[PDB]
Amino acid sequence: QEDVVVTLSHQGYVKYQPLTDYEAQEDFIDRLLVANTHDTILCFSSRGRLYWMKVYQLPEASRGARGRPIVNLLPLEANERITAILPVREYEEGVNVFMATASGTVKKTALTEFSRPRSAGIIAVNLNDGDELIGVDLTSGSDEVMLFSAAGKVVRFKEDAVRAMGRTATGVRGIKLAGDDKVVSLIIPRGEGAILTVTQNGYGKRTAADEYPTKSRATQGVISIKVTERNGSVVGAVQVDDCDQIMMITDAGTLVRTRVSEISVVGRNTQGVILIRTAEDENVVGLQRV
Repeated sequence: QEDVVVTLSHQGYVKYQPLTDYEAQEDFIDRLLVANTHDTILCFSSRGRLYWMKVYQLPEASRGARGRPIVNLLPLEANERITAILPVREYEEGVNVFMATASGTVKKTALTEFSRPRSAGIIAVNLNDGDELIGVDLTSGSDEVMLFSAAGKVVRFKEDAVRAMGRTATGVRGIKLAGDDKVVSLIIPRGEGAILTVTQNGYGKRTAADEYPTKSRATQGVISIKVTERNGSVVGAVQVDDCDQIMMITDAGTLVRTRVSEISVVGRNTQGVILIRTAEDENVVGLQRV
């Protein structure tokens, strides 16, 4: 079973809705989740903290309705955004939480290490100044990990390469980042869906997942897309199936939805095609799979 849909918007309004009613009848859905009313959600923030919430503590609101600001439900600091929401019925055994920071560190902790909530939240990974927790997902012990950087680099390695650490551990380096570069996306590749990447000035592309070679961790990585001044930096990458849609938002509030099947499937050593035509000082700031 899975009863309701949890949504967290780009502006930080959170709500839930029974999914039957969610199926029937600016701001975009930044995280979507499916769970029971009495499931727990682990809310991981950009500051590297973790909060526990019962789904029923969220507002039940219709799909037109706005929801409640999550800053009013969690003890969030200034500019502390929710970067992951993970649903847990039972802290399933043999399942890992994998985390990735902008500075290229990664961390793997068993799900069960989070079975004891603290209402003030905990530190899920200690961060330095300016470093951010940019990705969290669940792995099974036998998954691969892909880290995507702003400069068009990607590293792909088996999750075995990261020793399962304790809840307090500081984490190891997942990718070697040159100079200004930062990790922007984490992907646990599953299935045959292609990798879609988009840049700041609206270029992007699909590349078959099997064309991303499995390297070792803590290397410099290979190229995922050629980043130029025309291109702009990589904003994000997601795995999509051919019937999926993506949504992109610029810092000018322009929202574009696009069916993935219309985006060309090319190699890693390209600049991409235009997915959204940005103005001169407009930059893509958000990518999300629908």
